[PDB]
Amino acid sequence: NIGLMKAVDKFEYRRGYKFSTYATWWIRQAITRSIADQARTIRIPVHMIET
DNA sequence: CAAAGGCCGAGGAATGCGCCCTTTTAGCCTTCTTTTGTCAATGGATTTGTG
Repeated sequence: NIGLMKAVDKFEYRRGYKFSTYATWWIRQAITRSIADQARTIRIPVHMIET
């Protein structure tokens, strides 16, 4: 929901794409950073988790 | 006039999961100035030598 608020703040309909097609990016990024930041007890940085 | 079936939705495992790029932040790594511990001199005030 936080990520979706962020995407809603950035949506421009001048292009004509669906809102889903844009906001899905910010939503999935928000959720992924959330899991990578606050899911392990010992916090691994995000790039190391990608590795 | 009902039945089969095509459709949609409400609910779950999981073989499920970002990338490329800019920008700050930590920390290690060298270089230098200063406080500190050390070696040698160099007299100088008790300790002993003397009769």
